[PDB]
Amino acid sequence: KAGCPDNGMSEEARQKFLEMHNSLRSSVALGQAKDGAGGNAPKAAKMKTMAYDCEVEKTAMNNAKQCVFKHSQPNQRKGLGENIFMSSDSGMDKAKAAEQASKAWFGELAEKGVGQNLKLTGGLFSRGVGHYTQMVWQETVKLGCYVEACSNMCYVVCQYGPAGNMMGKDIYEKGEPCSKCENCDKEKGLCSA
Ligand SMILES: [Cu+2]
Repeated sequence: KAGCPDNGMSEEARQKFLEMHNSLRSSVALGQAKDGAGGNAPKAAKMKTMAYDCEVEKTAMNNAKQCVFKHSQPNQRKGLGENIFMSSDSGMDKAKAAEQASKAWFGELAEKGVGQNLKLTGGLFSRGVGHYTQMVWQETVKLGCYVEACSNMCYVVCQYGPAGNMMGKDIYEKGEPCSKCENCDKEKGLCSA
């Protein structure tokens, strides 16, 4: 989503990654996202808009290029969170891969459930909802992803600027959409500043 190298990642997939993230973040912020723990996830008072970041993309790429389904080590993605995903459809369209990965990550909310308490306790963390929580981490505002076709898998890595999943921190501040920021549409619920 703008001015990134012609590095095997397409502008279509980039757009898809960003759009899924913002959409899903919006749906959560509006109180519209189904929580398998019951009801909908709580409204967010200042859910931030994400922007696509080519520099973040390039560190995600170093992971994706290796074609081993593995979480990179922290110093390989200095100060950035990370989500990973794989499909057996090796030659999958990259925008399609972007959509499937985003849904799989975000799917942890409806399936495993989170609940009304958004403090990231060790207990919540080890429940396996960590791809979701990074997707909707209020303070995370940069996204960079890479989709690599490998021998026997389509391998997808997203990295997240300001890292999320800090233990003890709230995934996001609860409250009515936009109540805690200026540049925000109450029908959308995403803050741009
Ligand atoms: Cu993971």
